[PDB]
Amino acid sequence: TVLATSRLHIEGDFRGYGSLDKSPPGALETLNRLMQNNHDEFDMFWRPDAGHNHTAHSLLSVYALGGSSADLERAYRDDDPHQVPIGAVDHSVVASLKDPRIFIHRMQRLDQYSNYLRFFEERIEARGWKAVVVEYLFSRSDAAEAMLGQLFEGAYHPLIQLGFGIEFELPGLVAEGLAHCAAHDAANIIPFFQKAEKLAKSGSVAPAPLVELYKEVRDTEKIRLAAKMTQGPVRVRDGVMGEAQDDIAAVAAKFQVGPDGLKQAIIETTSCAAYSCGGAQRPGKVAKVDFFFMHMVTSSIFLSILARQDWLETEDKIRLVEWKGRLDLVWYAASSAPALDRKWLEQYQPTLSAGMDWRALYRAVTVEPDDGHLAKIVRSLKWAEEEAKGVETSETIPVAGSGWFKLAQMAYDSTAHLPIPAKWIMGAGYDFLWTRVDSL
Amino acid sequence: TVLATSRLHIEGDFRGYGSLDKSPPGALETLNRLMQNNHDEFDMFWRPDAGHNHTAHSLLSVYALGGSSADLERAYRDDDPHQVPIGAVDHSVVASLKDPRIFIHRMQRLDQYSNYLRFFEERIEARGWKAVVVEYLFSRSDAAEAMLGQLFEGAYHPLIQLGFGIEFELPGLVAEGLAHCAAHDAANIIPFFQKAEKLAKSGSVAPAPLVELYKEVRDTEKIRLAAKMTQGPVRVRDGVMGEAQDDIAAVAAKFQVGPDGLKQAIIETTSCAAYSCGGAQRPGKVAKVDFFFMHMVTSSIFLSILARQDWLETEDKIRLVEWKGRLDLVWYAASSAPALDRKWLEQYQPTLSAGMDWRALYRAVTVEPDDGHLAKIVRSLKWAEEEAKGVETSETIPVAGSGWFKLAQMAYDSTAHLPIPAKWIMGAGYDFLWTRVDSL
Ligand SMILES: [Fe+3]
Ligand SMILES: [Fe+3]
Repeated sequence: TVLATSRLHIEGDFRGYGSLDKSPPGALETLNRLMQNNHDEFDMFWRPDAGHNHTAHSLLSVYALGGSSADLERAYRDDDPHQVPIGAVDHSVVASLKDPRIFIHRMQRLDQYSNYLRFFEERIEARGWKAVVVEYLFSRSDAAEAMLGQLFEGAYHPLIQLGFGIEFELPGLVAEGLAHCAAHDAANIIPFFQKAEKLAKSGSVAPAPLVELYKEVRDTEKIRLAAKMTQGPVRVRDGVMGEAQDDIAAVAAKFQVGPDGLKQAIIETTSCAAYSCGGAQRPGKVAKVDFFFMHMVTSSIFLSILARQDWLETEDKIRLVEWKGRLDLVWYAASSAPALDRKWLEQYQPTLSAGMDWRALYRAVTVEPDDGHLAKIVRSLKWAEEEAKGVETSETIPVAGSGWFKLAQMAYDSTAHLPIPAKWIMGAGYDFLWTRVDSL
Repeated sequence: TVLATSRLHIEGDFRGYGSLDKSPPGALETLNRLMQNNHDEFDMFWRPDAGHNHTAHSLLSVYALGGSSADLERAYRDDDPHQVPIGAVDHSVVASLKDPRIFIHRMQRLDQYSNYLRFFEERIEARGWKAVVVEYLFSRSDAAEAMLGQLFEGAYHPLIQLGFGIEFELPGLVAEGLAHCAAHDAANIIPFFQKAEKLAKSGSVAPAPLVELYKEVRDTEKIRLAAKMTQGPVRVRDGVMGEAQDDIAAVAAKFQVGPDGLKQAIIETTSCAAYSCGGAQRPGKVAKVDFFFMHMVTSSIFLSILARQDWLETEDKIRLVEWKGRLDLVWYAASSAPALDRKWLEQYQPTLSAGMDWRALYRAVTVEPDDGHLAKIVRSLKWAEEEAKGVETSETIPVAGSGWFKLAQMAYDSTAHLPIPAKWIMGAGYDFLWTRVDSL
């Protein structure tokens, strides 16, 4: 049967966190048609590693930046490579997924995306999307505890997918997010999360500022050297988790958020992510932003949005932010824990984006051929400026004030007018990748 | 200890199977400098899947086709993406590999390439390359039986690497091929080879022509549908082998070469591979050659070269051709066992290569931006024409005579002037991939 949940219809004036100009007339009709087409026709995964379908991210991010119909059609066409036929649904499997032991058994298999999508659309039709998200992520059932680790997989793509669904209150996009979460292949991060949380809750680990834990990752050779450059998309599974899981779990346990610390922890994790992006530069080289660090920033807006949900308990919001900052240490390790310095972003002189304000940068981004990452990082940074309003740089907050926009300018300047493979550096700590980057 | 084996130096006038025009003066000096740089500086593997370094293949194929110094420099620059720093050697690991248990225990790990390379350069320094190849591939030890399955891994890359070292009698390149063979990640093909051979030698399985075995693979839904499109580089491991290993082993067991049948089996396996490339076209679509089928043809020249080695028993040459023809069914299944028809190559009208002969096509290939696959497929097809001279098309030989050059023209026409990702179709049996191909 046709589910009401399957129809993705955005209506009303809500146009995204970090929005400035409203999209001109016609854009919402185009967004609705393309979002529905993508929902119905395309899989979540188009290849076995780094294969996340970004179509919904690119569309909603371009809409939030005030893009027109033509800018949404551009976003959609730029992500043609991400768009492959959705897998056939087995309705027998969908019925069996209501059994939580079968639900757990079938997780972490990419080919199950469409089965979990039909399952979550059916559950959301019956119970409403808020009730289903609480049940399957926050209820502390065996299934929800697995799902919560899965939510951070693949450099935060399930958190992003679910985040957009929550942000726009789109029940069928919430279903995509939960199905993405269930089906994502495992990087062996669940035991890292369990180990670090068990140490953090023991009473025996003193909390430390996140910026000091990045330094501990770089300064601990066994963690720093765990990932290998040519492990590429499996640096986390085969390197950081395979060689140094216990070691990095002991570092991550020191990131602890007190019951009044939610807003400050979102600012701290977002600031340290931005610091990684801006600060991992090399003398004599043009500015480049690390692909993985960019994901630490693009995902950060969804922590701010989750933090504002009235159907979610403060203790769950705090747990999300703790796990996110802990996994940011893992992605930092996976880029070979590059030296960070605040001077790079402080001293950066914008090129293509010089003299622009946010409105002008937003408009430049809406037309730039891209898979959605430029629109996502620029929006997360505009939003970070709002979240962190009145917070200045300090020993624990490495980026703030003018730094949020300066990083958005750097991201634009270092990616615009390049083919997608030249845009982002695929691990800033690996000396060899800088031999392929332009000298000043 | 500097080894004599680590020096790669081609001298004399041997310029490769299928060679026509001699390279002009300066080419040999350029080849020797680039071959040595690649041998010394670069790993065999630049990413975890489909990450084979083709530099040696591209240089030696362009040289065989009569390329100039500038054609060799282009081939080398075009394979810059394949060229990443060689892994550090652990000399204590190299000493331990003398123990057959430790040798076997460390196999199938990409990161051990440089450790196996040093090991094989040391063994070849002591015993000569022929004795080391017999010991580690053909001696029937536990290690050699494992190595022999590994030789066909990753669509025949270890076989190609070793084949060029044997072809040019380059001890250091033979070392490259054995080390590639040892280190290559496993696709669970070793048990396929074991199950198919056991059935073939049981006396319970009547032999059948290879063309009927391609047909049986397509006509058996369990085998044809085992691989999924979005499994990409792991279709064999996670699809054909994961779902249908026993089923396809039973089909492959029917390919059986009699004691005088070596030359006919090389022609039959090469003709069926060429038929896959030429024959898997679609109505209303421009011609495109399947990437994996192309490997089934590029590797074929090395079966012919191995067949002419006086140090290798006839039984071992026959065993190579049986295993290769059997794994060709697995690669056909991995591309979703497309319908083949002899009309496409018979009716094909050359476009860019219209009116060229072999010498003009060779010259056109030497200058074409490419990673080495075009040079390799055109050389294999010129050689196939010599191997199969006087053999006409039949019920069991689907491609012959003018078909070899016609397919070479099709490969040039369908790849020239395109960026690398657009050159070859990544699984001709998947209908969806043809929606991205140009209409006639
Ligand atoms: Fe992404
Ligand atoms: Fe290849």
